[PDB]
Amino acid sequence: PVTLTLYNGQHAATGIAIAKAFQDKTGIQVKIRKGGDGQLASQITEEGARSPADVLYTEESPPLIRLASAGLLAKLEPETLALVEPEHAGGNGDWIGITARTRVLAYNPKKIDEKDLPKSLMDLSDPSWSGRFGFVPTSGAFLEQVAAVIKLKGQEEAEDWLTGLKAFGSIYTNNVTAMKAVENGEVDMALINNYYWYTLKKEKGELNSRLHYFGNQDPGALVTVSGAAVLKSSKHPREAQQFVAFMLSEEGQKAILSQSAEYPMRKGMQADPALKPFAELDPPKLTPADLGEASEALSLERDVGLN
Ligand SMILES: [Ga+3]
Repeated sequence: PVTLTLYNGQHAATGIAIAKAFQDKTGIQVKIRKGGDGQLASQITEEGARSPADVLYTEESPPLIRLASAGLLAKLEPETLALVEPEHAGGNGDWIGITARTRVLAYNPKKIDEKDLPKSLMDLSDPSWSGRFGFVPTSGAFLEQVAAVIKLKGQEEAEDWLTGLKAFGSIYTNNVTAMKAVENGEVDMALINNYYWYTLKKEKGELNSRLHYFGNQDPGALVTVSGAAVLKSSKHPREAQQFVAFMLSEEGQKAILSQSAEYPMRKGMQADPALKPFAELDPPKLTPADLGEASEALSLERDVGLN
């Protein structure tokens, strides 16, 4: 008669797949509340001591850093923490990375040749790209992207960059509609996460659009980490710890990968063969702890009037 409540900030099918796999292994039923990362973190905070959430699962790490800093997350069992590299878990061991995703530049080669793509994320503030690219200012990974630019280039250059994006980029409500606009030639390129293209490639088969990886430790080659945590207020602490530990088992990782083209955080495990290998992403040397709560980036987005 035990039901775990999962607050799922990850994409809906991914949360459903891991809940199904967990129930199959253990017989424990999982009830899912799906929302946005920050929305669920805010809801947990306001629900206080009587929150029903047992586990929180997010697409990005700033919400988990926020909640860990606020004192709401339970410490994870040391055997769970040993399943990932230390940079992929919270500094106090109260949240853990589950998969990693990466920033990409999706483009339509009928509208722009690969040879003519911007060399760097930083080039998109230049007037020559006016009208030619989309971005998603309300996206959690875009927040992290702004945080990365601040860390790598400084606040002054990051503000000049984001001003250029406001002047010259086209705003999309989410990564899915931005990807669709590229696929349909409504915009030449867009800044999104990598897994959206693989979802399209499965639904549709033969795509117009292609992915460009900035590589070269460019700010635009940022890798971000989707993570999980047990809530201190959980009435099922053993089962909640079992759930997070199961997410990082080979079976849980495969369950999550069956719905999202992301990189496993379980050490020693490879991704789907269709993915560009993690070793070749050449991402900037930024961890979740470096981006933190992304407070400077939210302050900048608010300053510029984008989110
Ligand atoms: Ga997403």
